[PDB]
Amino acid sequence: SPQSVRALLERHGLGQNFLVSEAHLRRIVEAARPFTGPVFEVGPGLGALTRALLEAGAEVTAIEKDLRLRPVLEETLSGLPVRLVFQDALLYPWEEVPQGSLLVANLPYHIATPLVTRLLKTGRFARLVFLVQKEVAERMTARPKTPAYGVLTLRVAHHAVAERLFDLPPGAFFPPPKVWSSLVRLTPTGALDDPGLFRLVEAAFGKRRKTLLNALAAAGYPKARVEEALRALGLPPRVRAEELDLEAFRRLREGLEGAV
Repeated sequence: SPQSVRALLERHGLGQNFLVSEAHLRRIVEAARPFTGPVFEVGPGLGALTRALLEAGAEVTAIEKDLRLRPVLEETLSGLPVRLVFQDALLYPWEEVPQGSLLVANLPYHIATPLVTRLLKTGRFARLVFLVQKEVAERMTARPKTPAYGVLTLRVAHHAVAERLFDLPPGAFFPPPKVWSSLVRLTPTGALDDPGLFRLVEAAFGKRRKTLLNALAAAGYPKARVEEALRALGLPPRVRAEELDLEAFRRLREGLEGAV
């Protein structure tokens, strides 16, 4: 099986960490069920997760930037009808997928946050299940008042219910990577962007060493108006941004309406 991987590669001529362990595949696919809409996978690689998905009866469009893997993917998915697209993941037209679609994917570190933020803002998906480097998972699912908490945690919570389901070790892949990976499931609520809310949240976390009062003041918020907003909401004068959950940021936004 690691030899089978190596032979496959050598057969076709061939830089990445391919997700390969059949046992871990079960759980990702299970995590994605039910398949109530079509499924989009980024980075099929050798096609191992694509295979498990197709055999589970998902209808899969797999989007692969490396055309050199087309023969590989053809060989590995034979018997299974799939749509293969060769395109950069962030340039694929995500705003055009069927409403109700799912993402199920092993995501490269560099693409994961931009791609998930983009998909959440479309408001178009039923469910996003993906593997990501653990530290990216912790931000997406962080608790207030921990170092992984920040804008990204609040972006995800605004759009979706977020779960970190389990970690996967390097032996899940070949070659094995030098990081822990995590399987995240996000379940969109149907909430779309709130650009005004996210201007406030970005400013709040802008000056990470200050009270929220003084970080907002440094972003241009009129200072006495912020002291008033915080005290009417019953917050400590010296409260920090990482202490506010999404509800508190909403209530703060309403109290600062027009500030601007």
